[PDB]
Amino acid sequence: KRVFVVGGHITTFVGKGSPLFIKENKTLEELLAESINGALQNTGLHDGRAALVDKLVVGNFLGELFSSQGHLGPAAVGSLSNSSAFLNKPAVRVEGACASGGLAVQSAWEALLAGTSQIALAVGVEVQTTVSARVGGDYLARAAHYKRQRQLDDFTFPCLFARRMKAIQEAGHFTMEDAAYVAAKAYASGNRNPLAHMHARKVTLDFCTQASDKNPNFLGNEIYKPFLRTTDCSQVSDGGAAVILASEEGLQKLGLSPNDNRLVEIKSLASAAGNLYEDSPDLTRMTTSMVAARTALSMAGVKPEQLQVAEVHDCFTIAELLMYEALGIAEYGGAGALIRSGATALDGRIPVNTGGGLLSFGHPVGATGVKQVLEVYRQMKGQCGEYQMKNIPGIGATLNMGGDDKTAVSMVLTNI
Amino acid sequence: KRVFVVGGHITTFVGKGSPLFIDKKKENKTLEELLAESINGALQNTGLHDGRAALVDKLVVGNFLGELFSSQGHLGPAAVGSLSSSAFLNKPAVRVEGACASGGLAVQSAWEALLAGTSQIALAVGVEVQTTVSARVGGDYLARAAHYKRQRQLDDFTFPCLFARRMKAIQEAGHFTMEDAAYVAAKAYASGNRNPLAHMHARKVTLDFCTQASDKNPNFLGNEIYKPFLRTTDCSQVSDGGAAVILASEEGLQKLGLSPNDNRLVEIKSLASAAGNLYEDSPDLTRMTTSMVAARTALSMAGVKPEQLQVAEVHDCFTIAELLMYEALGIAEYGGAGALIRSGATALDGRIPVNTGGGLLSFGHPVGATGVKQVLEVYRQMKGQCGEYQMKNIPGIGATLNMGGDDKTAVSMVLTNI
Repeated sequence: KRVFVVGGHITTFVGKGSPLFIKENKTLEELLAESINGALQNTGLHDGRAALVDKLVVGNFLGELFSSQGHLGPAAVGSLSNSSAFLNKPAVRVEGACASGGLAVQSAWEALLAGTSQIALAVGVEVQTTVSARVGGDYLARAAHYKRQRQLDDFTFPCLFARRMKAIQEAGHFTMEDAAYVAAKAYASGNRNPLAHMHARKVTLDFCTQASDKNPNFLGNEIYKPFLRTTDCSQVSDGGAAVILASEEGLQKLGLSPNDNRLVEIKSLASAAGNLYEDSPDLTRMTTSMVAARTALSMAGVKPEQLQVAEVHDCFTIAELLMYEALGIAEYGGAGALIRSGATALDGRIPVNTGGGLLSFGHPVGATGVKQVLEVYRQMKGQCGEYQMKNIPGIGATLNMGGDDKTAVSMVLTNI
Repeated sequence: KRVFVVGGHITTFVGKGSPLFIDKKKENKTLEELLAESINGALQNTGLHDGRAALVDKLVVGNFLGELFSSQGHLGPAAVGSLSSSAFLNKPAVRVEGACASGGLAVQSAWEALLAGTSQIALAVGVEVQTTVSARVGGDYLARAAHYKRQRQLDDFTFPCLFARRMKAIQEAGHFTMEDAAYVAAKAYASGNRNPLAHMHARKVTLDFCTQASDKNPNFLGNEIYKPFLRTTDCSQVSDGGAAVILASEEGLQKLGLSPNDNRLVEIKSLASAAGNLYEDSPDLTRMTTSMVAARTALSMAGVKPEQLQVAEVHDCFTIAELLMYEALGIAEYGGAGALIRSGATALDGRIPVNTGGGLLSFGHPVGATGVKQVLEVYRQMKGQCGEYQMKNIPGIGATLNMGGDDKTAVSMVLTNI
C-alpha cells in the first residue's frame, strides 16, 4: 500500500487588509464549494466524471463559531450545487485546532490504506471574518485549555508564545531579533504569491525588527505584551484548499501509473498529540512536533537533509524558528543560523514556506494543513510561478501543528 | 486484520429531569470532568492499572457542540490530561464530528488506524455536555447539524421540525401509524426504567400518554405547520454523559496478553461509513438511504442476513427514527414497521431486542457519546452485564446504527461474541 498525491486547488486567502476583502463576502459554503470544484479540474473530474471518489474528509476548526456551523461532512456533498452526485459517500468533519488540515489527511490516508477508498478528497476550509478580533480571539481560545488559560487575555493564543518567546531568548537559545529575520523572509515571499493574504505588502526588516507603532504591542496583557510584535503574528484568513488522493488501485481506475509525471507519492504520515492541561516545562521545544517529524521520515528512511523543501506551521515567527528546531534541519539554539544563512529562502538550499506561510499567505485554520501539501506539490510540479523553484525538488515534507505543540502532523512526499 | 472490542464505560446520562441534575447545592459535571470520567472508567474494565495506562497508541474523541455549549474545541489533547499516573502524552489524538453520528466516527478512525498499524490498541470516547444553555439556545446550537442558513428558518427548535415533516408525510403515505410512534415510545421508556444509567430511568407513563391526548406532553413546536406532528414522547433527550471504549488488534492482544477467543472480548468484522447531501433534501422522506446504505454494507462485509443476529442498537433520535431504523435495516420490511414494534420482537423478551437500555429517547442523547454507547451496550448484553435488562438468551451476533443529521451521515458495525 502506497499513497499518491494527485492534485488540488488552493483558493485565494482573504481577510481584512486584503483588497479583496469587502458586494457580499465569500461564505464558508461558497469557499468550500470553490475549493472542492477547483480541485476537480486539476484532477480532471469536473462535470459528471465527479463521482469516482470513495471518501470526503473536511478539516475545519471553528465553523460552529464564526459561521455558526458544524456538520460540514454532508456540506461537502452538495457543494456541486444535476452534476451534483457525491451523495451517500463517507463524509466527516475532523478537528485538531490549527492542525485540523493535516488530520483531514490522516483520515483519507487510513481509509485508502484500508481499502474503503482508493480515491479520496481532503478539504480544509476556514472562514474567520464574521466577528471582531476580540471576539475572534476568544473563539480561537478553544484551541487552548480554555477555563484555565483564557484568563490571560481576550487574545489568549498570542499570550502563550509571547511567553515561549520571553523565556527562550533569556535562555540564550535565539534572538528575538531572529524573529524579525523569519518575518521579513516569509513576507517578501508572500509578495511573489498573489494568493497570499499579505501579498500586497511588505516593510523594512527594521519595521519587522521592532521600534514600531504601526506594528505595536497590541496585547491587552501587561506582562508578555512586548514579547510579541504584530510581525510575529499570523494572519486571520479565509480560504480553502482541497486535495485528491489515490492508491495504485485508484490510479488504475483513473488509468494512471506509479511514476506518471502528473503525480507525487506519499510514504509517510505521523500523528502525535500531548496534554492539553499539563503545559511543557521546556518552552524551547515542540516535542509533539519533534516527535511527529522524526517518525514520518523514519518511516520513509531519510535524513533531515535528504530533502529539498519544506512547509511548516509558522503560526508565529517564533513557531517557524522552533519548527526549524522541531526538525533536524536545524540544531539546538542554532536557529539564528539558517534563517540568516537564508537556506530556508527560495534560493536557499532548503526553501521553506516559499509562498509566505501562515504569516503572509495567511492562516485559515482548517485550510492551513492542506495548503502545505499542495504547496509542496506545485513546487514539485513547477507550478509555483514567480516563486517556483529553480532547482526542482524530488523530496519534500510537511509539519502541521495544533495549539501549543498540542497536536502535530507530518508527511513525506517524493516526486515521481 | 481483525478488530476486537475489549471493554469500556458509560457514565450516567443526566440532564434536567434527572434527580442528579443540579438546580440552584453542588456544581454540575464538566465536559472535562465528564471526559476524564469516561476515560478513567474505561481503564479499569480493561485493567489499565494506575500506571499501566500507557499501552494505547491512539485517542479519538467524538464530540459535536463542545465549542458551543461548553465553549470548547480541541478536545484531542484534553483527553491526554484527563488522568489529572498522567502519561498519555504525545500520542495521536483528535476530535471528530459528524453531528449525531460523531460517536460512530470516532470509532472509524481508531478502526482505520489499527488496521494500518499506527495503533494496535486505541481508545474512542464520545462525550457531550449540553446543559449550559436554554433549550431555545440549545436548539439553535443543534441546528448546526442541519443546513443552517436555509433551514434554521423553520423554528428555534429546528431539528424537531424536519422529522415532524418526515412524520406528517409518511403517515399519509400509509406507510405507518403515528400511533406506531407511541408503541416505540412506551417500549424504550419502560426499557429505561430497568436501567439506572438512563436519563429517564425514573419515569414512565401510559401508552395513551405516549399516544397523544396530552398537555404534559404537548405540541411545543413554535412552528404552526408541523407542530402537531410531534409529541414530546417522540423527542429524544438532551443529556450529558460520556462513553469510552478500548479496542485492540491481535497484536494489541498479544501485548495485552490475550486470545482471539478469550471470553473477555467481542470482535468486530464490519464498519461502514456513508454520508449524503447536506443541501439536497431527500425526495423520499420514508427512507434513510444513507442509513440504509451503511447498514447493508457492513453486514455484507461480514456476510450475514438481517436476521442472523439477535440484538441491535439504533439511532432513535425520534420514535420516528427508530421506526425508520427498523426499516433502514432488513429487520423490517417497507411500511411494515407497525408490525415488529407491536410484535414486540424489538423488546427484551422479543426475538430481536433493540435499545434494551432505553435508547436516545430514555437512556438519553449526549450526542458525541451516543455513537459509542450503542457499541458498549451491545457488548454488555453479550457479556451478561446489562443487569436488570440483561438478556436471558445471550447473543453471539450483534450490530449498530448511528446517524447524524437527517440521514445525512450514518455509521454501522458488526460484532460477534467470542
